[PDB]
Amino acid sequence: SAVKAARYGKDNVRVYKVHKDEKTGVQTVYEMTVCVLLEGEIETSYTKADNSVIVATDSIKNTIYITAKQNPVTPPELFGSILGTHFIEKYNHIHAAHVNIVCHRWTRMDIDGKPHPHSFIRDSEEKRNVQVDVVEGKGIDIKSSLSGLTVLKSTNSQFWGFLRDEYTTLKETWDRILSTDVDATWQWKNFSGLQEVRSHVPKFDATWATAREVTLKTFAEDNSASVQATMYKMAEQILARQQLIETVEYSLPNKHYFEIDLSWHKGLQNTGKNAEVFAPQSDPNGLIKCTVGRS
Amino acid sequence: SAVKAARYGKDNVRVYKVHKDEKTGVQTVYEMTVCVLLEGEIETSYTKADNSVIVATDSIKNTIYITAKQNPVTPPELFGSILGTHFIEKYNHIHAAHVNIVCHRWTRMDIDGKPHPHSFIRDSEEKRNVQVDVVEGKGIDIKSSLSGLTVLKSTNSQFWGFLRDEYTTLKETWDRILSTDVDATWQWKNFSGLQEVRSHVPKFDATWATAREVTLKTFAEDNSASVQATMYKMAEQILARQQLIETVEYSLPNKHYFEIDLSWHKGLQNTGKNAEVFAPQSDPNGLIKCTVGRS
Amino acid sequence: SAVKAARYGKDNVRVYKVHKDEKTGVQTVYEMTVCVLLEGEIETSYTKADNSVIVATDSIKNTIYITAKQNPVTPPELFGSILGTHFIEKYNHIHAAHVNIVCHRWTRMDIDGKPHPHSFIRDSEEKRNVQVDVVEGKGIDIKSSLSGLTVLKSTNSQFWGFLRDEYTTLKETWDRILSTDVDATWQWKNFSGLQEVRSHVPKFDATWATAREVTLKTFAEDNSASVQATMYKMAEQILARQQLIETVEYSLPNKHYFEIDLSWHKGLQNTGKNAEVFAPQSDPNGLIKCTVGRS
Amino acid sequence: SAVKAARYGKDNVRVYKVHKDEKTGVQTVYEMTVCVLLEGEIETSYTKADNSVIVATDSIKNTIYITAKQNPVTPPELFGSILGTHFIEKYNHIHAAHVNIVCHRWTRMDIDGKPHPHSFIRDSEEKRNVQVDVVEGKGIDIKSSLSGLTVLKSTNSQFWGFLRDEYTTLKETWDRILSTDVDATWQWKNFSGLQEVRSHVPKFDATWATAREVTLKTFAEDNSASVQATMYKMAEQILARQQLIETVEYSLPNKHYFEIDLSWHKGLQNTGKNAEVFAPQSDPNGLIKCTVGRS
Ligand SMILES: O=c1[nH]c(=O)c2nn[nH]c2[nH]1
Ligand SMILES: O=c1[nH]c(=O)c2nn[nH]c2[nH]1
Ligand SMILES: O=c1[nH]c(=O)c2nn[nH]c2[nH]1
Ligand SMILES: O=c1[nH]c(=O)c2nn[nH]c2[nH]1
Ligand code: NA
Ligand code: NA
Ligand code: NA
Ligand code: NA
Ligand SMILES: [Xe]
Ligand SMILES: [Xe]
Ligand SMILES: [Xe]
Ligand SMILES: [Xe]
Ligand SMILES: [Xe]
Ligand SMILES: [Xe]
Ligand SMILES: [Xe]
Ligand SMILES: [Xe]
Repeated sequence: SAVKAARYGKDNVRVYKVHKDEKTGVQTVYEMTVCVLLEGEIETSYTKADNSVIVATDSIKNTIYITAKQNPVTPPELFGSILGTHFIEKYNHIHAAHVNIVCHRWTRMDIDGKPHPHSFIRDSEEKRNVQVDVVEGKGIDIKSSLSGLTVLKSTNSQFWGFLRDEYTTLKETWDRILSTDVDATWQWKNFSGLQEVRSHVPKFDATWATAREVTLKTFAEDNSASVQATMYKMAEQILARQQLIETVEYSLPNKHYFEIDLSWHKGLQNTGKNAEVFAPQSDPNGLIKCTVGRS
Repeated sequence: SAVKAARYGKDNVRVYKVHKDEKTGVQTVYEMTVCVLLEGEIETSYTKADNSVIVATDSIKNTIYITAKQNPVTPPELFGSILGTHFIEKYNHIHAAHVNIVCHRWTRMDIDGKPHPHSFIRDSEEKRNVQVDVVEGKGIDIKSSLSGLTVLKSTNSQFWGFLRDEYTTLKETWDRILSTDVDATWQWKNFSGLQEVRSHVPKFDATWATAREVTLKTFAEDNSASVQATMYKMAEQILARQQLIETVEYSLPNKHYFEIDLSWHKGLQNTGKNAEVFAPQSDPNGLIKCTVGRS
Repeated sequence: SAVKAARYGKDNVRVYKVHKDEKTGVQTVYEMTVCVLLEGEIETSYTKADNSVIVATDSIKNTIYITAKQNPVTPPELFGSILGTHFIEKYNHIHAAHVNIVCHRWTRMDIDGKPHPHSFIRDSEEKRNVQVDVVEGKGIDIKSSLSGLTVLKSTNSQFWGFLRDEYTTLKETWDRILSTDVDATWQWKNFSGLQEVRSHVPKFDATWATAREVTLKTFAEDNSASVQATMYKMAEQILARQQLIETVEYSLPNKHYFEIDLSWHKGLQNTGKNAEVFAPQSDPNGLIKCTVGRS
Repeated sequence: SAVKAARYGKDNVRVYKVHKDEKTGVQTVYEMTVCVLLEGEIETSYTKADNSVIVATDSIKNTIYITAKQNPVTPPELFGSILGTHFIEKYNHIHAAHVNIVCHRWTRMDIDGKPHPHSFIRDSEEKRNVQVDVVEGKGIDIKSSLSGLTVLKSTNSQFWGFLRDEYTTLKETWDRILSTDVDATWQWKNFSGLQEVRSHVPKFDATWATAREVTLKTFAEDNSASVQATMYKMAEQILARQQLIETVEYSLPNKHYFEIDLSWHKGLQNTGKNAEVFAPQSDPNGLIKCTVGRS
């Protein structure tokens, strides 16, 4: 037998950082969960019980805190690239670092129509994520995403004209509820190293904001022919607005809300045009994915 | 042996309702999870296998949908009171209904600075809840709550002057992070029946909004001496603003963020005045409760 | 305004203890999650920012570890009683301690038909719990429970003869699936103090084992007329086998498995006597409770 | 823009099947959660709102139930292969099916030392899984796994001799607790089609049992030099016992249990040789992966 692939590291490292403006008194907080996995010339730890090649996962944890102390933690694309580069440069035998960051929302509170200097609210479990792969001699690959963005529209969604055969019971519809949890990932062109990532720093927050805005507007305004068709429109627009993105991937559940026929009870009308009360279905759910790239 | 207490019913009944304004085109959605448990002269179903006394839990489910079709579902205090009253009036042998409602957020989207007519976002997992106990001959008891409101302040929290003995290692502090998930419940004076609940309908949404506003403002502005002291201030203010409330209860975790001493690494300073990077602790957590009533 | 009730303490304190037999080499592990909440003359911490009355929750955490070091942690009824008594005796102004313990399963592994001396498996998320209320001058109240015991029977469950009215769609049945998650609590007679709890130590594990055995056997063997009827049989038997128990409470979800009519597809028969494939329902669920005491 | 990849289908489809032996009266239950995603000539549903190419996800759900009615559901490798083959054969324009199955435990109850004919218990949340990829013209690729197997050993684990630099605080140890949740996947050689999968049916359950037994025995008996070294031993043995497996992958968290220094309290000794009470850490955790193949 032989080791074909190996990676190891520390997962679920929770980190909080505060920035304090001494001039204005304003404080800004960041909170993340970080995972770092390393690869390189480490086979002997598996095959020969040779621990000399192991950077302890505990040390990886310490390194995350030290790096956060000495560097900006935002945008997360930059912090991830700094952290990954550290490992491949510091250790001769480590040749790849894989850094995953989940950013948690701490939104500044408005109290009496004024932004508060040091108080924050978690407005939704929506996350902003990065995956950064730093590979020695091959640069830095960054995938940025948003996830956990949960939306619903109560009309202006249709689904008709699908394949009908002996397995089909679904009725065609011209008016249904559409609800999903959005997972959207944009993959950046490969960067040569940290200097190049630094050169593009302003594009990271701007592209996240664009991806979010395009997703929300398209969902709200499209008279949707299917999840497939609406999601493609979203992806097309993001690619048009940021030339440094190579691909956009969406993964969308279709969270079903069923009509409830109440006609058995005193002829109560609650279907089609008369539908007011629906039963949200926890499971099963449709799952629709697509990756869109350039011609 | 004897049956000392019994209740039974249906839990986790998900309900969605849409309201459509034909004049303006504007749609408004409501989504809830409902639980209804009944009590009354039902001992024989347990002791003698006498099912004749059982209103099937499946029928309770049907009743929830029918009631939602024929009545407003907002404010939830009213809907809960309608639903509970139905069971005690319809069935001679049922003498109490216990209705729990969890309301999920569907907040209207703003697209280009304008409210969208039929598109919604789940902004946070904060819930608005009601517990309604309808007891034949004893009226209607309503507890209203908000839960899952997660906040953090990065300064203006202190904790010093506590008891120190041979079990104590905690250092006194004049500047710490304070973060909690707010669970706040206000208990209404007993109502004689549905007519009285209906007479107070406007107070329910207004009191929820007040409870939320008082909680956020007090948390943000108090130079907190402890969770105990800040929470009492919140409760006192709610009782002052709504005379129909008898008690206010808060249950608050203290979600700890620990300093990380980095001095072992090149004398890096990250404690006290120099603290920037902290480690959020998943567990354990402080838990602080209080119920405040009138003199 | 006035403080009507208050309690505070530490929740989610994870504890592991190992016992090592030097003679045999055999090791035994215990793992628990502990919550301790205190009450007493502490109103001034809320109303006057008087921290002098506060035993810090951090100190409560330390006390749990110290107590576990110096005392047996099994049975949990005993450990809980020791821990609660400590607080009311040590602090003059603390008059009640409320101790909740959840015990996690670590079952010794069998390797080649022999019990292994130091290796363990988590066989199910079933828990054994205690709630211990130690109140100065009023003794020790103990509720013991098992929870998270998930069972299913594929036949020998019936449900017919229930109330039928204009809200009823449920068909009577003489053969259905019955599945539940068992939550069963037995409440001990009040104990005068620690000496009395110690005198009954052997009864705690034996009564837990009896409660579990009675639950499983009755579920498996009863040709069930309803959840109500089967659960009563369980409770009656536990009360008969342990005279020091005052009441037994069961709380049981009815986790529904629905028939799937496939007759629309080539006349495939999958209902009634021909039912083979079913759809487990995540929600809603029946919820049936009962508390059984002595005549 | 262009569609680079697309797949869509139904997730979270819960299925239960019962088998009834008329001769012996014995019943056996199976419960699974199934996901099926399809690929093929479906780009136009995304780009042109052409639904004619869409097999509705609702129809995919129906197909899962029908297939379960007409075929054995065990071993899951076979059921998955049947289900995936159905889609690629039935629909000319569908060229790949991806089937994920999670099997839930329903273990027959022993009542008074005898196996019960129709009563079952969920003994642990350990799962047996399959991933089956059926690709037109390229055969059937099957990955089988077990997950959620949670174990702990209280001694006979060591970790010393790792890299020490200015980022390292971890002390070397010759005696520690080792606890993990096992995720182990074995990848079968490619099968040419359903006939070949059928020819190997007995190997699927036997290889699952072997993988489980090897994992448990190796964990219990190895005087572990690291997670890396012990996991490699497991993988090597599985590959030796089943020639039709090409690779074995393990993914293992290192769930840390920390010593608690109690010496500040009356010189209480609870570290090193004297350690009895430990603090389980919820996060962070080590994460160690390896894929082992043949020379
Ligand atoms: O078994 C271990 N492997 C590792 O890589 C490691 N790093 N810290 N502790 C560890 N334990
Ligand atoms: O056992 C049952 N008890 C009930 O009260 C009930 N209601 N519907 N189905 C039921 N099954
Ligand atoms: O606000 C606090 N209240 C308390 O009771 C406490 N105990 N430790 N830290 C604390 N912080
Ligand atoms: O938008 C949809 N896309 C689909 O593929 C589908 N299948 N059923 N309902 C559906 N809705
Ligand atoms: Na390197
Ligand atoms: Na009545
Ligand atoms: Na006392
Ligand atoms: Na095909
Ligand atoms: Xe951070
Ligand atoms: Xe969508
Ligand atoms: Xe609703
Ligand atoms: Xe607070
Ligand atoms: Xe313990
Ligand atoms: Xe039951
Ligand atoms: Xe199944
Ligand atoms: Xe391991």
